[PDB]
Amino acid sequence: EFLAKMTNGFSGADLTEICQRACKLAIRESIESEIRRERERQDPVPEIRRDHFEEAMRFARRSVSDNDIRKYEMFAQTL
Amino acid sequence: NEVGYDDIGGCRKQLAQIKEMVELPLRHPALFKAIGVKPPRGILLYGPPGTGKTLIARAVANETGAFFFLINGPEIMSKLAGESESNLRKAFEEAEKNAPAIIFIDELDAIAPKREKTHGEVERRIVSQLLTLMDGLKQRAHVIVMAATNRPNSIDPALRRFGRFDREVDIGIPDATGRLEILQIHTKNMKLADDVDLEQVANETHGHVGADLAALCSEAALQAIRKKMDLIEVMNSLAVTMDDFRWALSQSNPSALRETVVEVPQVTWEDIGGLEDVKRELQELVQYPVEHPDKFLKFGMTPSKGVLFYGPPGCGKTLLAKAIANECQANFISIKGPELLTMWFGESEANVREIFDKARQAAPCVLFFDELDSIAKARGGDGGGAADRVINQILTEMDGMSTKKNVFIIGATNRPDIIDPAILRPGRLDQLIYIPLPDEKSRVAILKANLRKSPVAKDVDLEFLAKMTNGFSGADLTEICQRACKLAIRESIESEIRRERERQDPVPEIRRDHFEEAMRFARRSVSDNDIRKYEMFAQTLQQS
Amino acid sequence: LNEVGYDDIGGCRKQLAQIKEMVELPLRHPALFKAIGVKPPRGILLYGPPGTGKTLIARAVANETGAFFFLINGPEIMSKLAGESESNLRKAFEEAEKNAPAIIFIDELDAIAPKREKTHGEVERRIVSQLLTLMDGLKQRAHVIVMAATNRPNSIDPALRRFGRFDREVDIGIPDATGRLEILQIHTKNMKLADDVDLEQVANETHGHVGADLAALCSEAALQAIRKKMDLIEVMNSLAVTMDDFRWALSQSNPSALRETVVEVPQVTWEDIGGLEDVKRELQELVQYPVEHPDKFLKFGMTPSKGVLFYGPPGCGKTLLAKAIANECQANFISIKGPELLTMWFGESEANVREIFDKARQAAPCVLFFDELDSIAKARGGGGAADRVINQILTEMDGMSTKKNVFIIGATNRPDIIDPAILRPGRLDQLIYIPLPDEKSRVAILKANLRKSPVAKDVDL
Ligand SMILES: Nc1ncnc2c1ncn2[C@@H]1O[C@H](COP(=O)(O)OP(=O)(O)O)[C@@H](O)[C@H]1O
Ligand SMILES: Nc1ncnc2c1ncn2[C@@H]1O[C@H](COP(=O)(O)OP(=O)(O)O)[C@@H](O)[C@H]1O
Ligand SMILES: Nc1ncnc2c1ncn2[C@@H]1O[C@H](COP(=O)(O)OP(=O)(O)O)[C@@H](O)[C@H]1O
Ligand SMILES: Nc1ncnc2c1ncn2[C@@H]1O[C@H](COP(=O)(O)OP(=O)(O)O)[C@@H](O)[C@H]1O
Ligand code: BEF
Ligand code: BEF
Ligand code: BEF
Ligand code: BEF
Ligand SMILES: [Mg+2]
Ligand SMILES: [Mg+2]
Ligand SMILES: [Mg+2]
Repeated sequence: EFLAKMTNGFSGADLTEICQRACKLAIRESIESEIRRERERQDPVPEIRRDHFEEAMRFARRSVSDNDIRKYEMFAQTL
Repeated sequence: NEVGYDDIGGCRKQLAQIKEMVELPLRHPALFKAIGVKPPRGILLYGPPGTGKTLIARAVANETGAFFFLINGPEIMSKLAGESESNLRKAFEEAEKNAPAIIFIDELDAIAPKREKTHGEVERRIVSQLLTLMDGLKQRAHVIVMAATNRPNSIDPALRRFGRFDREVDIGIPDATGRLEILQIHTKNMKLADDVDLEQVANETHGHVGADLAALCSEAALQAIRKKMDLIEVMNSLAVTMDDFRWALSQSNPSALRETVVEVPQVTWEDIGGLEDVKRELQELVQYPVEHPDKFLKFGMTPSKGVLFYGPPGCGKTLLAKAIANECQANFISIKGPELLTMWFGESEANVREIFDKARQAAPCVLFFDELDSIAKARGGDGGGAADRVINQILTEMDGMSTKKNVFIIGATNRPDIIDPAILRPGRLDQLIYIPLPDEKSRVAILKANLRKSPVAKDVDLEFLAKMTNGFSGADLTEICQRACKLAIRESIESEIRRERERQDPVPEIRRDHFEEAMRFARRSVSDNDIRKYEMFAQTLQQS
Repeated sequence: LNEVGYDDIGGCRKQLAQIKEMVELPLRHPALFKAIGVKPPRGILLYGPPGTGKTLIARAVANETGAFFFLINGPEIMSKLAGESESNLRKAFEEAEKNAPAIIFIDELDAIAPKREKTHGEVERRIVSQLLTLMDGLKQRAHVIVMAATNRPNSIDPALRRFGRFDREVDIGIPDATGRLEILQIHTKNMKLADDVDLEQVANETHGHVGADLAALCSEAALQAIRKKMDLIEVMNSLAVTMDDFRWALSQSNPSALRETVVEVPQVTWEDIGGLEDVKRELQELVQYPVEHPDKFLKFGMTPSKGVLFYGPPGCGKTLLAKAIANECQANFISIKGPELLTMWFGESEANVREIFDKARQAAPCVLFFDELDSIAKARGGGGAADRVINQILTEMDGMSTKKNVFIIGATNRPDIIDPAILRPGRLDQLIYIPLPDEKSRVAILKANLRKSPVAKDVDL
């Protein structure tokens, strides 16, 4: 709910991209932990984390701009 | 050298289907008689070229106890009028009379051109005769007809409907396990070595189709033989090792991509200075999807696939592309901007379709759509009304009614503002990577990498050069180094010619005077206004 | 005595070794292959630019290999009757396999294998399907090797190009200096030429030739030598081709590839240009060092620069320098005016640009001269044909290519219009400025322009 409230101009594609980026960050952390564990030898992160979501929010972006979306409103107004 | 079901691998479901179909009715029709419904009596094998269709056909023919009849597609018709139909009738009647036999037609797309586009009356008559013979009155009893074709689309729907060719077994490309099994099958008959990693070879091999695995094995054997060229007690010790396996693997490319293979210069990640973030992101993006699919499946969402590079000209977009091509574990396809456009109507869309189909077939592949500016304008006095159609084709192919197994799209451009907003939408080109002009550390690294293999005197001050040059770019630094090298070579040539003339290694390393002279007239490549435009475009998106 | 042999092939060692390793060993002694276990390749395809020697290699292999040989001209299997082409092809293959472990050679198979998909007819489709099924299928091969030869292999079916039918596609590329020297030595084995000729030098000057043009040069030199004795035409035993004859033949001859782009050029030497000594020297170094001393560049481990741009007020010596280079430069020259490569058809302009650049790099080392660069490469901002062509030029000039050697010389007098992308270092790095003459430059140009003319001594320059 907080993420949705903060994001205003985003769209479903942007939200899906944020989720995918969070997943990629989680996988990167997991694989780094596993490789370090193996190296020291010779599921640390079972769930996506608030820090991962924070990074995704940090470097997410908006798909379309208000100036661009105005065109659809104008077309609807025309009819 | 008999070939049987033990000589085929990488196709379990399809092989099981064909096996049960060809055995159950033959081994005992009592069960099917008790059930009441007769089993199917027709199958069509379709797939990309060189997947194993003919191998399956010949294995079934040589292993089944029932009589087998073979009919090459372009073999029935003869000079005499009304002879192809007679030949077909004679073949079918002889086969059915002989025994509960099996008919195999190879490349029937040459004899069934859809019955609509064909012009010659012979083709229409033969296809109609085949249809009538397959489906008529009291036609067949205890006979199964096979098929094998590369283009199932160009077949008659009347022939493809149930009762003539009802089931279409898909013999597709294998996976890692399939490639491992195929390699085991091919290498079993030969004494390879005491130290081989077939699992590693299968992992490395990505877009091959079994026939290419056989080609790789043959190339490895040839390299092993040539390793004894000087020697040629040898045949006994002949073997193939990891060395020639790796050599053949490096030289091997999938048969599908033989059409669009172009040599590219060799470059390695150490050749690029700075851009640590971009390098790490590209490496992770191209590695994780094809390295740890289990984690992606467990988390439950497919990862990003597209990436776009936008920045001032002379930052290293093409250099990163070359590095990816040289040091990627996935097949690389290079396509220029307007290479897919032709004057004919719709042939540009046909080329786009076939290139994306090739990429999907050879997946995992990385597509480098260089000059997206040229490829796709924003939208639309149209110039032939084809740019819009091509752009729509690209959009729908990239994100439409498809699974999108594994195909990464990379775009390099320097005018992002003339790109259609749809392309930038997440899910197509979600990753917008910005490559700024190098800073002090980046310039130092770029110069050091550029001068990696060259005789350079110690008096040089790379830090001093980096501090002196502020707005320069990688291209500018490369040009400065090239100027220095040319001045050194000119000095060497003049000294050598003077010394030879006087008679009838003066300079072993480029020197500080050479660098000073070269830098005397260095010029910037990208203007303040252009860099400001790029930064503004970056800001309008970051602020979003 | 005139039969071509393996020694008759020159300028191709790696390709010849690749051909032999799979043509001779299986027929020489297959014991090693049997011991290894895996069968060797049984199909090869020769592809390269026209007139490289692929047909000569095929002829030598046919005339040297002991095993039975069979040949099939491509556009010759077809017959007027219906289905007769497949009958002929099947009979040829059957008799070839029955006779012995023979060799089948198909010449220009691209005329009988039209990709099976883009073709709209039916006879060609049936023929290609027959060929596919005949080479690959049940009862595949009785130890029979197939060969092919096409100048352009792209227009061939991918199924044909797949392993098992045509697996090894040896590329017979353009020769080098040593290859040209070997070709000249091979061709000049039946001439009482002289005791003073140095074929190495002639090979050095000969740059873009592809062997067939070397043969043409030798024939032209022989014709010149025989014509030189027209007055006397004791003569039969005195015939001989001299270094002067070779010089004349070399001066007259031009590479076959650049034949389509041959244009007359006025003869102007360096002395005809007044002043601009620094520009002349810099350009000479730029165009000479990469081709003259590549060893030093390799030692220094850096590729040389390949771009220069001429910009200045009209009437200063830009096109004059271009003419001087086209006349007195060792490398091949290609002159293209600005809008020559533009056509109304959709994409044909890009096709023309790609064709020209491919031809230039293929015939390298050559210097490509662009005139009205501001006209060809407009800034960025009728269907965007200008944008598409500029993008094509940029990408094919600095894309995923080896960029062997093509020097681009730019001439224009409106530099501001040209977009910054072209002027980036690495494409047209050198920005040479040609200003209006000073007093000394004016005196020098006057002297050069009055070099050959009757002028009274009273004239003061
Ligand atoms: N599943 C497989 N297992 C083992 N070898 C295979 C397999 N698929 C293909 N091959 C090898 O590659 C070749 C390609 O299959 P092939 O029967 O020629 O198919 P096609 O009829 O499409 O040309 C086979 O002849 C065989 O040598
Ligand atoms: N980071 C870098 N490190 C080393 N050389 C670089 C770097 N960036 C650019 N260069 C040099 O500048 C050239 C131009 O960069 P490139 O990737 O070709 O960009 P573009 O495709 O926009 O022309 C490169 O080919 C390379 O020679
Ligand atoms: N590598 C070569 N060595 C010697 N002579 C050559 C070579 N390449 C070409 N030639 C000469 O030039 C001719 C043209 O080459 P050729 O084999 O006919 O090629 P193509 O059939 O593609 O035109 C040859 O017949 C031969 O006389
Ligand atoms: N420095 C010069 N030396 C000799 N002739 C010159 C010189 N500058 C100009 N000319 C003469 O004037 C003409 C115009 O110069 P040119 O290089 O052709 O410029 P442009 O191509 O812009 O018209 C030359 O073709 C030549 O006839
Ligand atoms: F290449 Be096969 F005939 F599918
Ligand atoms: F010069 Be690059 F292609 F931006
Ligand atoms: F001109 Be050749 F036949 F390649
Ligand atoms: F007058 Be020139 F062609 F600049
Ligand atoms: Mg087949
Ligand atoms: Mg580029
Ligand atoms: Mg020929």
